[PDB]
Amino acid sequence: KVIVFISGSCLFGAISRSLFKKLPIPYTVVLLILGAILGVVASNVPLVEEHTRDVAHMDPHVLLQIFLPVLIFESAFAMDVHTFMRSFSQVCILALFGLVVASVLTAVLAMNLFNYNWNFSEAMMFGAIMSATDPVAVVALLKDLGASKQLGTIIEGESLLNDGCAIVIFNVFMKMVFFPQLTSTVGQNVLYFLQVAVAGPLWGYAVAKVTVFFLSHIFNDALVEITITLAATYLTYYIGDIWLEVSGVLAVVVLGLIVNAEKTSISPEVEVFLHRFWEMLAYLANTLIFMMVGVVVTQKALVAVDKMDWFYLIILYLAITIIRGMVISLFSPILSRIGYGLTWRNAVIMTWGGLRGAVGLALALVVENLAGNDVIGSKFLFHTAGIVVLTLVINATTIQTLLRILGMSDISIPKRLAMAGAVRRIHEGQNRTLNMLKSDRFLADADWDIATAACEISDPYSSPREFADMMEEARLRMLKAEKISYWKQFEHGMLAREALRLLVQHAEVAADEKDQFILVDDLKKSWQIKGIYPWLKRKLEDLITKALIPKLILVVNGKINNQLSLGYDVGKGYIIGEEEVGKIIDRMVDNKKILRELKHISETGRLQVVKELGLLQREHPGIAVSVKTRQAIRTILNHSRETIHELQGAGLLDEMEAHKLELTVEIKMKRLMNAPSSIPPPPPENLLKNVSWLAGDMKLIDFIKARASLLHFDYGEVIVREGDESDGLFLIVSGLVKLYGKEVFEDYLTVGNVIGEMGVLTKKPRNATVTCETTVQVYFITAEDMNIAIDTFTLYPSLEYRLWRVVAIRIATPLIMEQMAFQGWTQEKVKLHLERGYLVDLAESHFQFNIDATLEDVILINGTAYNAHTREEIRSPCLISRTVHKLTFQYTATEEPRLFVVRN
Amino acid sequence: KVIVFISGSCLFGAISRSLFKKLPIPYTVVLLILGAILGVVASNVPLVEEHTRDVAHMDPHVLLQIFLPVLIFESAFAMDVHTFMRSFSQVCILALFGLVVASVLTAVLAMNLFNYNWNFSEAMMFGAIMSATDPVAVVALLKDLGASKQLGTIIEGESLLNDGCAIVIFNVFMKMVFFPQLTSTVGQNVLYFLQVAVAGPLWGYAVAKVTVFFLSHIFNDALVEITITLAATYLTYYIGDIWLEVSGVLAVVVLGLIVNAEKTSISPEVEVFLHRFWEMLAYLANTLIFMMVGVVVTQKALVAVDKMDWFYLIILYLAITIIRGMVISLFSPILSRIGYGLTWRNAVIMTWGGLRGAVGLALALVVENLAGNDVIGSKFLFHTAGIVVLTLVINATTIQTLLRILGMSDISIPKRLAMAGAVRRIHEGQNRTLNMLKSDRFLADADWDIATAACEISDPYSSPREFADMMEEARLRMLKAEKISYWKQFEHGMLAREALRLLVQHAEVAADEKDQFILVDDLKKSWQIKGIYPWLKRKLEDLITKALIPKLILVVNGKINNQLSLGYDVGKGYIIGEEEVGKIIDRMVDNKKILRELKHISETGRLQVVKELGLLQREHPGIAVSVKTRQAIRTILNHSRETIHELQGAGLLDEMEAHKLELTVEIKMKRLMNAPSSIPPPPPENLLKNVSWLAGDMKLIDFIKARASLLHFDYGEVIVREGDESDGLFLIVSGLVKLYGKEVFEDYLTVGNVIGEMGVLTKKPRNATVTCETTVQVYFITAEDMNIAIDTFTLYPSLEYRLWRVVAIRIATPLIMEQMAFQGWTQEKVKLHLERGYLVDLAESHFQFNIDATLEDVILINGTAYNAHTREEIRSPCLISRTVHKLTFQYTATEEPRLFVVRN
Ligand SMILES: C[C@@H]1CC[C@@]2(OC1)O[C@H]1[C@@H](O)[C@H]3[C@@H]4CC[C@H]5C[C@@H](O[C@@H]6O[C@H](CO)[C@H](O[C@@H]7O[C@H](CO)[C@@H](O)[C@H](O[C@@H]8OC[C@@H](O)[C@H](O)[C@H]8O)[C@H]7O[C@@H]7O[C@H](CO)[C@H](O)[C@H](O[C@@H]8O[C@H](CO)[C@@H](O)[C@H](O)[C@H]8O)[C@H]7O)[C@H](O)[C@H]6O)[C@H](O)C[C@]5(C)[C@H]4CC[C@]3(C)[C@H]1[C@@H]2C
Ligand SMILES: Nc1ncnc2c1ncn2[C@@H]1O[C@@H]2COP(=O)(O)O[C@H]2[C@H]1O
Ligand SMILES: Nc1ncnc2c1ncn2[C@@H]1O[C@@H]2COP(=O)(O)O[C@H]2[C@H]1O
Repeated sequence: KVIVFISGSCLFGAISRSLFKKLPIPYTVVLLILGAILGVVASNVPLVEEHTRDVAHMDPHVLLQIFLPVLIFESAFAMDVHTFMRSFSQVCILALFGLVVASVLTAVLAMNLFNYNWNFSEAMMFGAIMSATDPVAVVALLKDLGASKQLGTIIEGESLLNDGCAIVIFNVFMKMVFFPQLTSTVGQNVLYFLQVAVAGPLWGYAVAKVTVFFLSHIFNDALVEITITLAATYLTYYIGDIWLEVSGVLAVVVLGLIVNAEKTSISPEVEVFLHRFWEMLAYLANTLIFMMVGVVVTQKALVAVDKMDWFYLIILYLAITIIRGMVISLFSPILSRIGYGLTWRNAVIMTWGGLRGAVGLALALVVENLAGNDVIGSKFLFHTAGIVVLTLVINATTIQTLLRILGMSDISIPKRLAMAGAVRRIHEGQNRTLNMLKSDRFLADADWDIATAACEISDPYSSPREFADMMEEARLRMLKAEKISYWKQFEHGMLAREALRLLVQHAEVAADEKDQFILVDDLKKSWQIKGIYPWLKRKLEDLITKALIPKLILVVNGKINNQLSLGYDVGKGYIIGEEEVGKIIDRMVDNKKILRELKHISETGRLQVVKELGLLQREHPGIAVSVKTRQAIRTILNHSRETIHELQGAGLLDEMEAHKLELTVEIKMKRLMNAPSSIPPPPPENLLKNVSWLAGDMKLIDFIKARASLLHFDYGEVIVREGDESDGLFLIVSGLVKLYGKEVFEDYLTVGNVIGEMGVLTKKPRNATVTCETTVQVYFITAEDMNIAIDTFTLYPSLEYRLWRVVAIRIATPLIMEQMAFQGWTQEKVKLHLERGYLVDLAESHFQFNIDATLEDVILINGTAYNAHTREEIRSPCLISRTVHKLTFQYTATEEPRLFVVRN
Repeated sequence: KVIVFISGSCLFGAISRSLFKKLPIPYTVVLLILGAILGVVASNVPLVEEHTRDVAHMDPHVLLQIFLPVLIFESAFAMDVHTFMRSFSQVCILALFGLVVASVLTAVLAMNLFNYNWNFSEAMMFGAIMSATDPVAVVALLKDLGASKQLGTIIEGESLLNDGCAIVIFNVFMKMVFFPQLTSTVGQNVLYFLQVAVAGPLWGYAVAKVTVFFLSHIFNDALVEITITLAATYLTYYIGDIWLEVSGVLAVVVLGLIVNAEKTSISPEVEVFLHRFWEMLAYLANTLIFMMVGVVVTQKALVAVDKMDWFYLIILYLAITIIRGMVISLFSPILSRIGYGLTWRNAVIMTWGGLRGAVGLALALVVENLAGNDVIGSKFLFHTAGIVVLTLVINATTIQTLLRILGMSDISIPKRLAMAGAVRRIHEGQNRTLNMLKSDRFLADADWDIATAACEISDPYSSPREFADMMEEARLRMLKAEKISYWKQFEHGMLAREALRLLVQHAEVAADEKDQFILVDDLKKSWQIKGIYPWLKRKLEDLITKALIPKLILVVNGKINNQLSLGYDVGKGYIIGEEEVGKIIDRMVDNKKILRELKHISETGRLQVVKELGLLQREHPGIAVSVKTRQAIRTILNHSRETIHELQGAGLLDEMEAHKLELTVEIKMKRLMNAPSSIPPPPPENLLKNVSWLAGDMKLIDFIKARASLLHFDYGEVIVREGDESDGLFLIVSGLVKLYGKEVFEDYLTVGNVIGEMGVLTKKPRNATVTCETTVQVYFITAEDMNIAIDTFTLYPSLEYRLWRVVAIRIATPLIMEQMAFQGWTQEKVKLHLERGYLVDLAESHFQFNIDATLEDVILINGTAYNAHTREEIRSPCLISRTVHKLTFQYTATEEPRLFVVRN
């Protein structure tokens, strides 16, 4: 029976972990102490052994085959993959250097200390045991303190490589030692080394790729993805183990880091459930193994205790600390030379960053059980248990005190100021809500002292050199204002998460250096296509059965395209940022020279950044249109979600249907996320011109031979000025313009509109000024082209009637929104319901039209009319009231009357 | 080796669920078909048996000990406990009657059909097999259709009791049959029946209570509770099994229904993760066992196949359908008589609601494996496999077609109308957002036809008799009008989930009957304390070591209080509802007599509902104050969460601190759940008068003895009328009043204020009219008591200073909000910063006060003043400008001058 032992183990771990949270020490030593407690009954009363002897002696196979894979997999499952791959090369080379030197320096101290009959193999055993690492406690406490993000992820990163290489070296040397009958030739050894090296990782890569491709074909299902993920993970581990006894751990590590690298094709509930399940398994295993070593070491290491061994325990700690500090200090210059160097504070927290854990204890138990009836294994356990308990119990306190005195974990002034402002905002919000609650007529019998005292909220926190200090304060104000503007810019759905993280990383590293601002060379290389990728691009485009080659090449290009997309929008963000510079920095500033130099560097950055964006869009337009479409879809769907949540909160519908509406918009989200990243070609300009307006006339296709200029106007170029003679005409084909006219009005004209309408109709000069806020492509149309079009209309003036209706809309809408006869009319209503209309020719009516009940809206566009009863001479563009039912018009060649009629 | 079989089972189940989910048939038969597929290779190629013989013959013990508990537990875990206990007695007694009559009517058909050497024991075997039920597919399809919640939950309800009683009867009869050496005396049988009937569930009740009490002591820890809940469930099952081989299933059922009945003391992530985990385990077991039976039945039932057996499988289907329909039809009148009758549509869908599942197949395999080398077990398996495969596949189609033709699952007109209105609201919102986005100067190069084509959204759906029809339409308009008002009224956090569910159930059952409105007798018994509970309350009040008795009695009272709170709460909701009736029903109505009779019946309902609410307040006030405080806490917390979400959306802070803020509001929420349902005593108003206003002066203690009227004024009672002589004075002690005064103003006055100040100070008649909108308790203070107060003022008139400051604020605040010298001043600011003030006696200054820079605010409360330079005769209550620096006052006994001064 083993039920009582494991159940009590779970209960003891639960109570200890829950209780011992106030102190900064990890709870695990309590478990260890509990094991030592069992030691005393492990010497006295037989009832405990007969209930614990079966669990006291697991076969080593179950330990090395079950506990190691799950712990190593969990250590590799909670990673931030993007931050890890930001600096993967540096951390892996530093980790491999550290582990090889820590392994090789153990032999000299082993021979200088013990002077026993211990070969180099025993030294390798000891070095493999002592080099294990555990980052859980330190990363948990630094998240509790919130010092830095890249620090925590690299700290949790290198422990994976340390543990993997340690178990590899241990296991090969262990097969060398305890089974000497095996072949130990150099050729077989290098074959074993290379085999797994090149295979296990690629085997895991292949299985991860095929399982994520299979997972990509699942929509709105709940069970199959978890079932298939668990099955794939186990099958990968089993195949890896049956191939090589060692390679399974590396295979599951690579599988975990790949599957954690994908989040877009899997629903959020799936990975939060998977994270919870795996973390629970790891916690259970950790508690069990720590209590296990605690109970076994007391009964085992009772006879090998010695004072010289205690002195050895004292000196191995100083040895490991000094060698780790020395190696990180001497490879610090190499880290500085590569361009990813860290500060001396980062070095000194690297000095105390080491922490052993469960994996070293596991390897200790398994090497004991392979050792068998010998005092040497008990010696190993005594050393490793002593060193791990002392190193963690003093390491936690030392790092806590070190960050206390050095104070890199202290929060900054801007963030605590913002937190205090938020607290005060919440305070007066609840104050005014309470004041509203006072006036209610149904809650007057309730007291308020307990109500206020139970709902309080508080923050958890609680000379030229003068010119330099004040400009430093000013740059701090500028940087906090810009990053909060960046957050606001991204919260309306207008940016991407990766773009946000890269941009705030750039801002933070720019602000870290003294008197250093945001710079663009980092942005330049962020959008620049460097590395071996252009080399392989040139190779693939030069070399181009056969069917496998081209398809992959396509998505290969897409990868590069994806990169460029990110670059484009991050530059886009900076534009908005510098836009805020133009509208914020003029208020909190107090000095003139500092203000003007900050403005000056602002312009210089702006003019430096506009040009390369212009060239990248001028050579690669499909990327621009694709990311713009992604932008538009993201923002409109985000606002749709916000307004459906508002309508739910408005109480106009129950939440049961809202629970399906959110599913509908969620499947729309995940359809968007798997966007056609393959770049769609921009639509043809002539095709867009044909689509934009109902050009049913074939002479309009013949008008392409009369209207084909493709003229470009750059930023700020005024096209026409008011008062100029109406000679030309323009059709916009690329860009957006702003028109100012005369009260006064401002309009925005996009692609697909005609300009110069009144100058041809009324033969009047220019009256409104148009400006272009970007490079714009336009077609040039002459007055001779207008005459040719008028000839082409012949019996049926299609475009003439269409433009008459259009100009009627542009005249009517301001007076509709201004007059009291139309109040509450929206832009869409006046742009949609007014389209159903036509014109009446006055030649057939002898310039005498009778208004009846069928007519609903009559607007005089041009000409002068007279009332048939009061002889009221009215002129354009006054709106005609419904009182008049008959009008008289004079046939004037200089000003032909124009009227619009709307039927019922 | 068995890895390949189970892995292939997982893959085949996943691919079948992915590929067949479009059709309304369950995927399970597909699995069954795949089992038959294996059958053919199970005859020919030896490579499959050697890969499946180890899994072809599991020991029956592991099946009956593993697969049954997890399946029955999962059937008991996804339940809705409140609707389950709404009609527990009815559903359990009907389930018991149905299962016993299904059992006993199998022997007659067994003897009339087989005519074999089968004892009554074989008949009970068959009846235990065939009576199993499985509601998963039918509840899934009806929840896809969304016909009725109570129907689906009760149909999921009875299957648990059916399966539990079936496995109990099977197991006792199997122990009787295959092990005849056991004792079969009546005494031992009845002892076993008693120890499985009542001794079982109480053990699970005790373990659930102790584990939830243990769980209640942990706040903000997301790991320990999972690893303790799973251990508790496993130990419960193990102890239940070792105590008795049968009762373990009943114990785990009762544990599941208790733990699912608690949600408040456990974080939501815990139960969503636990539901996902357990449901995944049950799905995996179901798939495995169905593939198992599909493989085994082909090789086993190949030799016993016969056509007359096929006729038998035809006739058993008809037998079960006719007996089930007959028994439910003949116990329908008991349901009608008990007050929980169902419609004939409910009866006819109850006829076809039967559906077998995995449990019957499990019992079939285990009875075969106990049978061993015999043809009778293969006979059993052939019958049960054939009947389940025909019944489920044609039952799904028949119920689908039946709901298609009868149309109880057709959605109503109002809800689809509301869905269409919401769709048009979403459409106009996205239209205006698109119009706004068109004007941007950064997205001009983006097309819109794919953009519009990627954001479409649509609904998933697509004479006196005339007087009766139109009043039916009017009452439908009314009922939707109120229920949407009820949803809105809950949405601001002003209700409770249980009260909402009970109220909407009452509204739905009121709307179910034709021309029937909402009633109050149902509401009356909803808040009425009936049953055996008041009888045991009387017994416990009569009867009252010793220490165990009183404490439980206390929480016993608390349970009663809980019920009353809900009653009070639901009553409050109806008041809001009737308020909406006063402001809605007057606009869609078109007829006069229907409108006036609806108003009349509404008012009769109002006058009927106010009186019992008033009494339940008058004998039990502490419940009222407790629920009012709970309401206040709920609404302020909800609005604080909304405004912190808005401030996040305003782009003023990042989400990392928002995580801490939502953690803080969630711990405040669970502290609200920690608020004692035990009723706090109402505060003693005479004792609390010192808290309401400073009563440290002993003359105020004497004034407490001066006036102790405690008079009650009912609803709508005007206390004083304007123009009446100033004879008395009032201090409110319980209630809220509305004061209308003269521009004109409306004020709301609560407990803790003094009225009638101007009638004593200025000796003027009443100018404003006060009304009380409820029953109010007040103290009567005379003008002779005002002369006693004149004696009390003495040298230092502190109470006079306080009331002078109060009336100064009263005069100033509308003047502050109206004058242009104070723009943007809030009520809190003018009520807080103006408190730091005092008065200066003009007698010591000879009625000549000099204004300096120290003074900041000067307001003339009363009297007439004159300027020292311009001789400007100014009078109260005009605000004094800062231009005047000296004033003269005339000593007049009729109107003594009074001014308020504020120091800097
Ligand atoms: C994933 C996470 C991590 C943690 C965890 O999951 C979650 O991991 C899981 C996994 O990792 C599990 C382990 C996997 C490996 C398992 C190996 C298993 O060994 C085998 O277990 C068999 C079970 O039927 C037999 O052994 C019996 O085991 C019972 C349980 O302890 C004893 O109860 C019984 O003995 C009886 O009671 C005790 C004594 O009175 C007598 O021995 C006898 O009356 C034994 O019976 C066996 O048969 C004979 C008697 O009937 C011999 O006595 C023999 O003993 C011999 O000598 C040794 C013992 O002295 C034994 O090792 C050897 O084989 C034998 O020849 C003995 O075993 C068998 O025989 C033995 O091999 C062991 O039981 C449990 C075991 C460790 C598991 C324990 C629980 C775990 C950790 C789980 C744990 C929760
Ligand atoms: N209200 C208006 N809205 C949009 N465009 C206008 C409006 N009024 C005038 N225009 C355009 O501005 C042009 C200015 O010169 P034209 O008169 O040649 O032709 C005019 C029209 O094309
Ligand atoms: N602006 C005000 N706000 C609140 N209460 C007032 C206001 N003006 C007058 N009152 C009260 O209304 C009472 C009406 O009669 P009295 O003049 O006796 O005393 C008066 C005050 O108590």
